[PDB]
Amino acid sequence: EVQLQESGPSLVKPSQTLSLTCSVTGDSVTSGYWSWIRQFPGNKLDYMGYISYRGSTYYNPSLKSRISITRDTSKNQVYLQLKSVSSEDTATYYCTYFDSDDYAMEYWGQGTSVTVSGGGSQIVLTQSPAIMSASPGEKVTLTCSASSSVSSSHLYWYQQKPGSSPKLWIYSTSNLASGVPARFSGSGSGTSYSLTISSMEAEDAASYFCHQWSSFPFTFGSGTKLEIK
Ligand SMILES: CN[C@@H](C)Cc1ccccc1
Repeated sequence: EVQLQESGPSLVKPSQTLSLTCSVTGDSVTSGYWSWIRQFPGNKLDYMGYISYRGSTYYNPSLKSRISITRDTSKNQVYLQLKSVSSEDTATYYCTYFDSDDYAMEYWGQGTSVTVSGGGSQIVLTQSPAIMSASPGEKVTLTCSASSSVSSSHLYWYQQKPGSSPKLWIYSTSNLASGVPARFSGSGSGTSYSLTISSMEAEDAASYFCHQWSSFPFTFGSGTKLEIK
């Protein structure tokens, strides 16, 4: 019901400015946040910042002073500007929409790839093993250990398959999002969380990322790639 689409140059020279546009289409909204999230090669996700429905912004401390997120509401667009890029800014950039009156839904654009030729603190989310293979029919358990405590309402899981964006999979530790087979489950508390498939199917092979938005900047685990034997 909200579609999102990112565009801008696929290549940028060091020290230049990167400018992307997120085109919002679909139903009108009365609240929420448009966030820019990027994914590095090797798949680490990085929360950049948001602009709210009231035009309030939050920027990852790591980017502050380089980043700005703006809106052209007449054009239903949201913009990202990041100045003084380096090869460290090479990634696929996604814009996303979320409304905290509803924890169960989050919308992601298709994502656009960009290649380049503060002071703060963050919760680190650890997912081990990085890669795992299971046979069809096995009960599978993936874990997420947070370096500091996280509210269980704000611990979330995402599935992603090659060539496509992360999809909201579990929200608030244990609730399956729309689209998710009920063979999935999640539990945990404090700094220790797990996702479970009662019975592994071929379609479950994918990367899974955990995510907390209990503390600012929100962070993602580096994922477990789940393969089929
Ligand atoms: C659950 N994923 C979070 C990034 C959604 C979000 C965005 C902005 C503000 C609050 C919450």
